[PDB]
Amino acid sequence: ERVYQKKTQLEHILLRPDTYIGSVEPLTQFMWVYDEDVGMNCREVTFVPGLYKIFDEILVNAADNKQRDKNMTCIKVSIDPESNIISIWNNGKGIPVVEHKVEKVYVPALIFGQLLTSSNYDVTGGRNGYGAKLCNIFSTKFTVETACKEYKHSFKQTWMNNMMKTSEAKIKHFDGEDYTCITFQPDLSKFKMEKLDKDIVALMTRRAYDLAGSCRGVKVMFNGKKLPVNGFRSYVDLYVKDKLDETGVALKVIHELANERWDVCLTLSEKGFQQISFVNSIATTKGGRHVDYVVDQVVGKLIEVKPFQVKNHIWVFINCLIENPTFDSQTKENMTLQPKSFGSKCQLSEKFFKAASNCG
Amino acid sequence: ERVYQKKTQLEHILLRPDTYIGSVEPLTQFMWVYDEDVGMNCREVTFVPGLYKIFDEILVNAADNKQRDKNMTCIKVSIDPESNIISIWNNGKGIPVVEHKVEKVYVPALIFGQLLTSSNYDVTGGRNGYGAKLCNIFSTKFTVETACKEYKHSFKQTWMNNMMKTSEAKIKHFDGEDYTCITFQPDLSKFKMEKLDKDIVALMTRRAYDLAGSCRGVKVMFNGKKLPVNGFRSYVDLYVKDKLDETGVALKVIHELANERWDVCLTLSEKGFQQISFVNSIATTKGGRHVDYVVDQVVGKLIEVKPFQVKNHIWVFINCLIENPTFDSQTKENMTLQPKSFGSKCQLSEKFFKAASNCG
Ligand SMILES: Nc1ncnc2c1ncn2[C@@H]1O[C@H](COP(=O)(O)OP(=O)(O)O)[C@@H](O)[C@H]1O
Ligand SMILES: Nc1ncnc2c1ncn2[C@@H]1O[C@H](COP(=O)(O)OP(=O)(O)O)[C@@H](O)[C@H]1O
Ligand SMILES: [Mg+2]
Ligand SMILES: [Mg+2]
Repeated sequence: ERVYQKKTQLEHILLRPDTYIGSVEPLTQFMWVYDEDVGMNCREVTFVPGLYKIFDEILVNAADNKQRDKNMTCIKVSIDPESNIISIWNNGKGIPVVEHKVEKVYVPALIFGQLLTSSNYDVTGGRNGYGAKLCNIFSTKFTVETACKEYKHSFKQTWMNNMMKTSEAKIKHFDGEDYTCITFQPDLSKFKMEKLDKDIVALMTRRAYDLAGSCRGVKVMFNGKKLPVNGFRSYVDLYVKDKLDETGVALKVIHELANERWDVCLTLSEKGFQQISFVNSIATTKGGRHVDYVVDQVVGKLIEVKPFQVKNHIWVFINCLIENPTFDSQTKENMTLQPKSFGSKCQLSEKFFKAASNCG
Repeated sequence: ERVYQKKTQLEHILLRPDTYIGSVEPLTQFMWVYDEDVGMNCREVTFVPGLYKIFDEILVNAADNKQRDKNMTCIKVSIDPESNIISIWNNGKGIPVVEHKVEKVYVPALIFGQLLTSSNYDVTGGRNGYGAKLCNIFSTKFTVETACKEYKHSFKQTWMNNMMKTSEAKIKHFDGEDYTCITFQPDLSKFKMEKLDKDIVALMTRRAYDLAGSCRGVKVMFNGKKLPVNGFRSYVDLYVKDKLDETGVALKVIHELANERWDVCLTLSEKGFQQISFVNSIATTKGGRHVDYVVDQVVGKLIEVKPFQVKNHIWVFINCLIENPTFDSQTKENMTLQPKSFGSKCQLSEKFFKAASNCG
């Protein structure tokens, strides 16, 4: 009665945040971040993993639209801590503003407003069709505007109090250029925070750079300002800038775009195996089977001393594209799909291995 | 239309197994297992993490009933690979066989047959109210019998084809002793297996010992046979049996039951920091904040050489009880709750630290 209960999905996510967005409790560790005044750096940061995940969900959704429509050119990220607002703007193709014939609602409502809703069910980050709704549910306020020329209409609706309230949809006729814009005020009470502080903002800032880094052919703007990153190699520069090798010489980097789904720089490590890596624009900070795949080859080749001893002098950077990825966790820092399932190959030329001989 | 879709919860779990039970793909690593002929040993094992999780769900549910009713004395685990059947029997209090007034179904149906159903919503392993249903959904066949004297009835129902079919409930009047018995034939096609092989059976076998180890005041029988484990210390013996120290002498173990929720043995390690540990009878093989809590103290004390250097000569075994645990993953190998949230303290006497001086 009171003992034996059944929860709604909504009620349940609220009852079991952990289970959906990750820990809603503080976690302190060394992380790569973009601080305002220093830029890219590795330091002890303290933040709530579940806060990072509602943001990264929305930012990855923009990234995915580029794989959906390659005519997409730009993403604007804006973070206003004092007002507690975050907004993510992309162009290319919007979301059809049309009544969905089966579910009898406008498609943007359906996919931002109801659970288990995705265009990716039947090489995005998106797959499970929670994500947007999770952000919505962990926001005091959550606004969707989208406009799709092909369907001749623009859409705008606002949800409130963790997706429990909602304005009706504002629907107008539209012939402009497509955009989707997601604006949310996360619910800081659920993460036990006053404000978005230096630590979460520097992490969030790092994801916009990551996206410049990860997402081919898309300008990224942070707070109205273009990010000077064009190419994976220039993103990697952010990290290797004023790194020293053993002889007080700055690090050589080796680049090879192996094909459109594998993009790889390599260099020396002087504090053991490290890795920066992305699958479908998602920062796999713990790593994955995609990292293992690649490293294998390299260790494999280099040797021509056990493998593991060489892993300790490598710093690998991978931007890759994988069909239907899986992960250890809800914050996805490690990616668990098998190589025989990735849907593409990484084959690195001799040139790369030979260039690679010639740093430490 | 075809593009923008909404899945049922059922459809979705089937569509996204990974997301619920973990990888449904082979994973190979060194693991602790009970092989038939050697007993407890650490070796490269290959198995499907999602197979282990439907089993461990049911076996943990029995363990939890002991915290629900301490008059529970016994759990029978039976694994029949040739027939593809597994059955888990416990006594103590059954499940009320009564129509649930709100949901208008017998309670056992509701809690084994519908999702987001739990008696733990408002110090079990159970919390999220998926688990049983997940097992049901990854079984070609799944049978529940329960009997609760207080409600004057016994219950029996069978589900089939991943919880898509079901006999009506067999309901009879009952005045005997309470039992709950869960019998399932996992769906091997979803894990891409022919049979349950040596590797999954030795893992499953190890969990029954773990339960003898973890679960105070409950006999455990594997395949009709009592397990000679009474006490945490005797379980620990399984691992330290014919271990050597540095001078070819078998390992000393130090025991302290700090209180009813912390139970701790310690010894030497000669292949670096290791840990065997349980929260609410769940094998946290990766570890957790509960492991960190304890180790802290010990390192802390011992020193009276950096902390980390001592971690490399410890082998810690923890059986603990935690209020409302969280985990990195769906297979729960690491547990993520903060110490200030555990709901109890571990304070170890001087005797323990002083005894602990006197091995390596
Ligand atoms: N920025 C965006 N541009 C276009 N469509 C989007 C965008 N964000 C979300 N969507 C659509 O709404 C759906 C729901 O997003 P989400 O909840 O993340 O599901 P998924 O895990 O499939 O990404 C997506 O599958 C996608 O079709
Ligand atoms: N062996 C058992 N004995 C008694 N009740 C059980 C048993 N197994 C499951 N139940 C009940 O059915 C519910 C559903 O089990 P499960 O799906 O694991 O939910 P939970 O995560 O709460 O354990 C449990 O909350 C518990 O109340
Ligand atoms: Mg998404
Ligand atoms: Mg359970």
